Amino acid sequence: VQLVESGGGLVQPGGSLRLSCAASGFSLSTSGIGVTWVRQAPGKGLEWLATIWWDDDNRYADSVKGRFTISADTSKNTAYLQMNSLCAEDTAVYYCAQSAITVTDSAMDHWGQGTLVTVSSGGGGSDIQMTQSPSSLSASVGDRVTITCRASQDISSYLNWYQQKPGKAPKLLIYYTSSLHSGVPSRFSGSRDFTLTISSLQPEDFATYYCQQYSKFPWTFGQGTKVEIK
Amino acid sequence: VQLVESGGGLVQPGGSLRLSCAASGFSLSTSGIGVTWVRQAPGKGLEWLATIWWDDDNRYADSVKGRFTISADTSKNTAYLQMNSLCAEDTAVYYCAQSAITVTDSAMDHWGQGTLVTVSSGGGGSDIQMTQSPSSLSASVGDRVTITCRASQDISSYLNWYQQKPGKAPKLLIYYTSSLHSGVPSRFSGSRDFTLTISSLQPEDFATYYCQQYSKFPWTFGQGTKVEIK
Repeated sequence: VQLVESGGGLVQPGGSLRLSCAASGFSLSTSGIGVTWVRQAPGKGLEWLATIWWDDDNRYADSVKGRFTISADTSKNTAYLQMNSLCAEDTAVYYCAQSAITVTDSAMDHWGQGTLVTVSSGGGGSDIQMTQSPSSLSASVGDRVTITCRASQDISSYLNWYQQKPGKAPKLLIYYTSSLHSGVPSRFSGSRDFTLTISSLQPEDFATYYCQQYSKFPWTFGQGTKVEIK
Repeated sequence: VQLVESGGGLVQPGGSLRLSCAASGFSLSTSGIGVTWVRQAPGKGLEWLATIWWDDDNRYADSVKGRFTISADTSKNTAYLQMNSLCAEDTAVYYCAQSAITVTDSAMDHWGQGTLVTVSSGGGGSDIQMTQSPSSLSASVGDRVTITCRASQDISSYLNWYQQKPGKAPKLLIYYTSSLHSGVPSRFSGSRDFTLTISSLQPEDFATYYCQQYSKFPWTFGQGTKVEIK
């Protein structure tokens, strides 16, 4: 009694794929028998996706409802996971498993060996990672604040600074490392490793600040720096 | 000069949506002018999605290639993000922003206020969370090991224990809290809060162990417990 899996590989976002789970040793038509699909993201745990029973009863995980369908072909004694509208979050090793609902026993057994599905459209080159320091900081009105940002590559001076108040859209503070956006108070200044400096903190300046490189696409942001009251 | 945003809301996985960015104060046909879409997952930072320039030049983030398209209608002076094949990972507040490539200046300015897009098909009820303890542990051959698992609700005794060696499929150890799977050594035992006990660790027992409830759908797993050598 075993399940032979087939399919998978690399596929673009929005693409489609089908995985097969060939049942050996038993029959999917048998009463009590179900087939279940489980997936495991790289370096992560297990996540149940769908279960199909002998009586057409089916159950889906919320995140795959409307995207994945589960089925079984009797003539080939094979179970299928039809995966459409694929997204990066679907990158994982996908397992099929045999269920048996034959009053208190329902467990996944005789798993398939699993096959990786990777959803991507990019190359092997890394994107420029931006790191902000610190992630958080405390200050009082009138304080001097300095926030730093660092690029994983030489981005020259193509770096912007944004400010975001809670629940509001971001606002451009400084462009090209040091050029102050017109209408932004001159207490904000940018320098270069990159630093945003507030010379004397004001009540309206408590917010999250972001750096952003435009040296290359994709444009990337730092993780943000929240400046909070004391 | 401002950008008026419209659209968003709740939509099922695999569904489609369109966001509008109405340009006020300037014209998208102007040379040097671009429109950019940025999104911010709840409690997370900013992520660039796509940029459309006056000369039809376009650039996409890798994870939305093949799913999202960016465009602009001149007669309505509006920019559009056509979002198809939507996934849970697309839940975020989506911003449009005005780009200006008019030799070293390219920054997002005059952002729209943003609108939430949530991709979901479920209800307000929480799924049963399983917590394993500890996440990791050290031991030597011959040791006694106990691993615990806890359910966020009363799951009665509908709980299974699995074992996963690196690079291999999971294997059922114990079903219905205490029933030892046939062929599994009796040094493995399960009890009930839930505990998996190994009476005397053997070389083949170094692996990751998972609990799993089947009291309710969706079936949920614990985060796993890696048992590693000393």
